Amino acid sequence: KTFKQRRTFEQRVEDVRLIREQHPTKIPVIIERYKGEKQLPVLDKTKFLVPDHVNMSELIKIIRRRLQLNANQAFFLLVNGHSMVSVSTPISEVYESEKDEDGFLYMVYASQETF
Ligand SMILES: COc1ccccc1-c1nnco1
Ligand SMILES: [Cl-]
Repeated sequence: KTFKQRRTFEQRVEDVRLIREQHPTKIPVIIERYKGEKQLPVLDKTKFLVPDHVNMSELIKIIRRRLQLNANQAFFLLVNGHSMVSVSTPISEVYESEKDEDGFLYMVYASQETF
């Protein structure tokens, strides 16, 4: 079902190196619904190219716009398995510290703060 399940470590590594070559200013982001989630819909896609200058605050707004949420629907975004320490961090900085060994930045969303 999940991205790591669908693609070999070889295939994920090679995709990230191609994005470097073809989208050199973009951060390669996997965004997945929490396997538990009941309230929020699933995204139309899995793999996002995020401009490397937006901070996490702007990425949360983007994703809430992609899910077409409304103001008082709750939405929580884990990065590399854990809560975000701060939303003001530029995604270029977040990438360099939170990226997986395959080169993707992994994110999971829920309506619950308890995942
Ligand atoms: C195979 O090399 C690449 C081609 C494209 C982008 C990155 C790399 C790379 N970086 N570290 C190892 O490979
Ligand atoms: Cl680019």
